[PDB]
Parts: sequence; structure tokens; C-alpha cells
Amino acid sequence: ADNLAEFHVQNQECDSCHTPDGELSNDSLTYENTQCVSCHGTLAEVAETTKHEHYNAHASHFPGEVACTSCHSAHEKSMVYCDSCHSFDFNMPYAKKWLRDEPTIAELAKDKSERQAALASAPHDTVDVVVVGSGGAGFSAAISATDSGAKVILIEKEPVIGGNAKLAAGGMNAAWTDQQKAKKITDSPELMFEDTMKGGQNINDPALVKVLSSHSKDSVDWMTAMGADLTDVGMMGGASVNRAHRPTGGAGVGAHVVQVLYDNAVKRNIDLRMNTRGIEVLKDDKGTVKGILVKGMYKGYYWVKADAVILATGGFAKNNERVAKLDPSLKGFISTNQPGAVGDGLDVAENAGGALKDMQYIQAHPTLSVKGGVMVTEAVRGNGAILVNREGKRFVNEITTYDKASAAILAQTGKSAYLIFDDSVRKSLSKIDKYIGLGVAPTADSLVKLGKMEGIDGKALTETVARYNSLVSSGKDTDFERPNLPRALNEGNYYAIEVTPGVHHTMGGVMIDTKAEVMNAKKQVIPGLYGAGEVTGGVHGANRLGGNAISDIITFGRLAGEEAAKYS
Ligand SMILES: Cc1cc2nc3c(=O)[nH]c(=O)nc-3n(C[C@H](O)[C@@H](O)[C@@H](O)COP(=O)(O)OP(=O)(O)OC[C@H]3O[C@@H](n4cnc5c(N)ncnc54)[C@H](O)[C@@H]3O)c2cc1C
Ligand code: HEM
Ligand code: HEM
Ligand code: HEM
Ligand code: HEM
Ligand SMILES: O=C(O)/C=C/C(=O)O
Ligand code: NA
Repeated sequence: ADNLAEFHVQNQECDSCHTPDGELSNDSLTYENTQCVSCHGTLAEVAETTKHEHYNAHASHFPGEVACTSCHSAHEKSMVYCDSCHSFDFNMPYAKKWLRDEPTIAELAKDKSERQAALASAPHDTVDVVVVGSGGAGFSAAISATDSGAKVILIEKEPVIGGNAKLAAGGMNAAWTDQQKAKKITDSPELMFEDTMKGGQNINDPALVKVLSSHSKDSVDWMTAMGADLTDVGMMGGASVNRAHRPTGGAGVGAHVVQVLYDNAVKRNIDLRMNTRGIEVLKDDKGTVKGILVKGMYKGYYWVKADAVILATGGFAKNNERVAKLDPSLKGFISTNQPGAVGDGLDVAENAGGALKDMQYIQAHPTLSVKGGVMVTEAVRGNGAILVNREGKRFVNEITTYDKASAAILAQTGKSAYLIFDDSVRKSLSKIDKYIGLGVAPTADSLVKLGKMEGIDGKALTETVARYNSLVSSGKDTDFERPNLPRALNEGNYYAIEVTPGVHHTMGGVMIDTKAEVMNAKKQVIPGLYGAGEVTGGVHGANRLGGNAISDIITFGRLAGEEAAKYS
């Protein structure tokens, strides 16, 4: 067979997969995926038949209920979504190589000729608020709005939910929480505010950072009441005390939070539409929002009439062409992001009259695995790992800022360095087991042997670890001044992870005020238009701190949803 439908129709009728009239049920292909499940079982049941020792196409870290048509199309060959970050050995039937080629918003001007017909028709739906983007900010705002009494529609252009939020690991920053108090930490919303401004080089909009620190415990309490586990509190760079919240034992904060928000949206019956891209905010004759034109992958262009639109589309760190224009030093780098984090949400905000700010500030994460091509959390350093170069020595404060850590790593022999840790660090952060499972953390029972495997000077590494361990025991790093030294590297075996920088987060974006209202260049509010999460600029200034983006999306998403509901 040349394609999946053709293979099944050898022994089955069209209506084994299609509705009685033959029309696609909707852009999520809800009915059609229920039929695949009907015969093959759920994703978990299919996963029992495709087991590999350390990976499985049908059992991954993605949260929510991943549709089969996310990877299996029927009438044409299709792509494995995992290939957008990994290169596992797969043999999916009727596959084609991963290639993302999505027209820009500007390029969709070519469809003028179908857009006008859509716009001339009656609205397909009439609701109170449309939320664009199913990352942390967008689910947070959809739930908030709905909880406040508004009818919402939540769209996602991708076939799967979660954006980049689902990939987060290190934590959700908050201060003065009950979770901190249980671990015996002393903190406050004023120290979180202070750490943040200093980390953002004082470019941050102070009124936005105040909302960030003052709503942070609240956001943590909100998530926990919805079912989240945020009781592990670790340390991340540039924080004066531990404040990075995550699930028990140090699992990834990201996939967990997005799974909780999806489960909660599903319980409120929120209208969630996959493969549906927001294209153009529609305004009436006095410039206030009246709706949005969307492009459904399977059903074409239609418009939704609504009083408010909340853009929660994330950043543009996957778009290296746009990144390179703004920061030529990052051209050619690999990204840590999902394939659709390209900035089209910014283009929608601009066409509507919204202004942008801080666009030149782009953050590179210092430690991508050279071997796996994926981020390795800064929490591995926060829980005690050191960085060593090929000569077997320390060369930087490992919990310094992302900008300084990336430059120091790049300055080393080979433009990369190695994370080095033991079983005491490994056991303190369960996320480390995921790196071991990926195959990217070689191990040996002595540093001499470990350096010999990885090409690190073995006897100098042995001396380096002995010297760091005596600094830990003393309480002060006089070589690099790392201010937190939580454990000696001396229990069980040793591990090394080869690491190097990659493009990660865009701190600039659309201009919002403290109610998350989008403004134009004259600082005038555009009525009915909201912005929340990494699509906005002004929260993180010139350098975001680890853990502060998950705090930002929950807080600002929640608030945009409440204000849109009230505006109405
Ligand atoms: C690998 C990784 C790990 C991270 N770890 C952490 C952490 O531990 N702590 C932390 O503080 N930060 C962390 N960050 C940053 C953090 O995850 C975020 O900045 C991201 O979660 C922001 O969430 P968001 O909701 O604003 O956007 P996203 O979660 O990216 O979601 C936005 C969504 O909008 C959808 N969309 C975009 N444009 C449109 C359009 N036109 N039409 C329809 N849908 C649209 C996108 O496809 C996407 O799904 C991490 C980021 C990455 C990549
Ligand atoms: C779009 C929906 C579906 C998806 C994604 C899907 C997935 C697949 C795939 C990947 C294969 C292997 C093809 C090959 O080996 O070349 C397959 C085969 C098969 N499918 Fe489907 N399927 C779908 C719908 C259905 C439905 C509705 C039925 C039953 C009426 C069905 C029953 C089968 C059977 C019987 C086989 C052959 C092997 C077996 O005995 O399980 N599938 N399917
Ligand atoms: C001869 C039998 C079939 C006919 C005439 C038929 C008809 C169609 C048509 C006309 C479309 C596009 C409609 C639109 O764009 O609005 C479509 C798409 C689709 N069909 Fe079929 N279909 C058949 C068999 C199947 C089978 C066997 C499956 C699953 C195994 C299936 C699953 C789908 C899905 C999932 C889509 C969405 C697009 C895609 O994945 O290709 N159909 N079908
Ligand atoms: C419940 C939903 C799904 C169904 C029913 C389905 C169906 C199937 C079937 C019947 C096979 C053939 C393997 C076998 O059992 O011999 C298969 C293989 C495969 N599917 Fe799916 N699939 C689903 C979802 C997905 C998703 C969401 C992805 C990607 C994220 C995906 C990617 C693959 C890959 C890569 C293979 C080949 C596996 C390997 O070489 O290990 N599938 N699928
Ligand atoms: C259904 C699709 C995917 C599958 C089956 C898959 C599979 C895996 C596997 C086997 C690992 C090793 C640890 C573990 O067992 O969980 C892993 C880790 C990882 N993957 Fe994926 N992957 C998928 C898609 C993606 C995509 C598209 C991205 C980036 C957007 C990504 C980012 C990562 C990261 C950052 C890690 C490191 C450990 C962590 O943060 O948990 N994965 N993945
Ligand atoms: O887990 C990490 O390394 C990333 C955290 C962040 O970007 O806030
Ligand atoms: Na931003």
C-alpha cells in the first residue's frame, strides 16, 4: 500500500474510520481517532507491542492524550513527531522524514481569496473569550476564564498540547510558600523580586516583576489545589535561597504541570481544538476586538465571534532566522524548543496594533547534551554537579547566569564541557535518571576510568574532585565563588554528561500592562486583546532566571483569563 488508508481499505469500508456522512468531525479528528483506538487499543495498550529497552514511540514524556493522527495520517505518508528532537531507531509504517514547513502569517496573505469568503460568512462560533496556545499560560487563562463564568474556546496549532511548557524541568519559582516552610527554607516575595531584577540586569518592567513575585505563592496554591505536587524545593542559579518548586524527589515540573492543567480543562469540558492556528484578530469600527479568524488544518478557514482574544503563543527561540537577525552570535545554534515555537503569535499581535519590546534579548541555555541534542536541566548543577573541561578542571561558577555559563563553556577546549556528579547527586534529583535512560550519562566507579572513557584528563579530574570536596566541607568556593555547595561528590559511582549551549527563551515580545492588556506603541490599551507567557516582553528583562518562566506563565495566564472574563 502507498498509504495507511489504502492499506486498511483492502479489508474495511470507508466508514470503519469515517462518520456516517463522511465529513471530518472537527480539526482535532476526534471521531476518527476514536475509531483507531476502537481497534488498536489506547496509546498505552499500543505501547506494549512496540517496546524498546530505553524508548517507545507510544509511551513518552508528553502529557495529555496524544492523538494517533498526530503521527499517523491516513491518505498520505506522515512524520514521527519525536523526530523533531531525537533520532531514535523507528520503523513507522508509511513514514516520511521530519520536515517542518509552516507558512508565516505574512505568507498566508496568499489565501486572500478564501479568507474573504470566511469573513463574509456568519461566525462559525460565538463565545465570550478565545485563548490562542495550549502551553502553560493558555491552559491557565482558559481555566481561569471558565471558572469566572466565561465561555471559552482554546486553540492549538500543533497536533499535541503543551508547547515548550511541557519540557520544563528545574522548577517553578515562588516565595514564601507552605512548601518552603516544610523544608525549613526562609524566603519572601521581596527577595524573589530583588533576585529577579538583579538577574534581568534591571531592564525588567518593575510593575510586571511585582505581579510576578506577589502572585507567586498564590499561583503555587492554585496549581496545588488543582492537583499539582510542588513539594520538592531546589536551588537554581541567581536565587538567594531554594525556591524552585517541583514534584517529589526532583521530577520535571513541566510535563506535570501541563498534565494537571489539561486534566482540569477536560473536567470543565473546555472546548479545545487541535490543528487550529490563530491567524488574524478581528476588530470592529471603533478598534475593539470582535473575534478572530483561524485556519483549521482539516476544515479550512473560519472565524469565531468573541469579546476577547488572549494570545498565549510562546516565544520564537526555534526560529533561528529571526533569532539571528536580532542576535547574530546565535546563528547556527541548535534549539531546546518544540518545532512550532517560531513567533507567529507575535506577528498576530502586531497586525492587531500591539507593540513589541525587548526583542534583542535572547537567552541560550548553557547545557544541551552534545550526544542527545536536548536540554539537561540546570537543576543537575543546583543539586551539586560541577562542570569540568577536557583538561579535567573546574572553569566557572556552575550556577552563574545563563549568559556567563554559556560563554565560559564555549571558551573551553572543543566548545564543550562535562557535567560531573556522583550517586549522591543522582539520587537527590530523579530527573537525572532520564538522562541515564537517554544514554547520555556514561558512568564508571573511578574518575580515572571515567576520564579515560570520555577523553577527560583522568588524574587531573581525580585531583579536581578531591579539591572541590574539600571546598564543600569548608563551606566556601575560593576558586570560582559558587555560593551554594550542597554535597560532596563522593558516593558510589561517577557520571559525566558532555554539554554545550543552545537557543532557549525569548525574553522580549508583545507589550502588556499589569492586567495583561496588550498595548500599542503609544501605550494605549487595545480593548479586548490580552497577552500572557513567553509571547510577552518586560517580565524577564535582559536575562531570565531559572524557574521564573513557569512562575510567569501560570500567574499571567491566570490573570489574563480573569480580566478577559470581566471585560467580558
Ligand atoms: C526544554 C525547556 C525546559 C524549560 N524549563 C523551564 C523550567 O523548569 N522553569 C522555567 O521557569 N522555564 C523553563 N523553561 C521556559 C518555559 O518552559 C516557558 O518559557 C514556556 O513554558 C512558556 O510557556 P507559554 O505558555 O508562554 O508557551 P508555550 O508553552 O511554548 O506554549 C505556547 C503554545 O502556543 C501554540 N501556538 C503558537 N502560535 C500559535 C498560533 N498562531 N496558533 C495556534 N497555536 C499557537 C504553540 O504551538 C504552543 O503550543 C523551559 C523551556 C524549555 C524549552
Ligand atoms: C486512522 C486510524 C488508524 C490508525 C492510525 C491505525 C494504525 C495502524 C497501523 C500503523 C497499522 C500497520 C500497517 C502496516 O503494517 O502496513 C495498522 C494495521 C491494522 N489496522 Fe489500523 N489504524 C487505524 C484504524 C483502524 C481501524 C478503524 C481498524 C478496524 C476496522 C483497524 C484495524 C487494523 C488491522 C486489523 C490491522 C492489521 C494488523 C492487525 O491485525 O492488527 N485500524 N493500523
Ligand atoms: C475509500 C475509503 C475512504 C474514503 C472515500 C475517504 C474519504 C476521505 C476524504 C474525502 C477525506 C478528506 C476530507 C476533507 O478534507 O474534508 C478524508 C480524510 C481522512 N480520512 Fe478518509 N476516507 C476513506 C478511508 C479512510 C480510512 C480507511 C481511514 C483510516 C484508516 C480514514 C481516515 C481519515 C483521516 C484520519 C482523515 C484526515 C486526513 C488524513 O489523515 O489523511 N479514511 N477521507
Ligand atoms: C493510540 C494511538 C496510536 C495507534 C493506534 C497507533 C498504531 C500503531 C501501530 C499498529 C503500529 C505498528 C507497530 C506494531 O504494533 O507492530 C505503530 C507503530 C508506530 N507508531 Fe503508532 N499509533 C498511535 C499513535 C502514535 C503516535 C502518537 C506516534 C508518535 C508520537 C506514533 C508513532 C509510531 C511509530 C514511530 C511507530 C513504529 C515503532 C517502532 O519502530 O518502534 N504512533 N503505531
Ligand atoms: C512522542 C514523542 C517523544 C518520545 C517517545 C521521546 C522519547 C524520549 C526518551 C526515551 C527520553 C529519555 C528519558 C525518558 O525515558 O523519558 C527523552 C528525553 C527527552 N526528550 Fe523526548 N521524546 C519525544 C519527543 C520529544 C520532543 C519533540 C522534544 C523537544 C521538543 C523532546 C525533548 C526531550 C528532553 C528535553 C529530554 C530529556 C529528559 C527530560 O527532560 O525529561 N522529546 N525523550
Ligand atoms: O531546567 C532548566 O535547566 C531550565 C530552567 C529554565 O529555563 O527556567
Ligand atoms: Na518573551
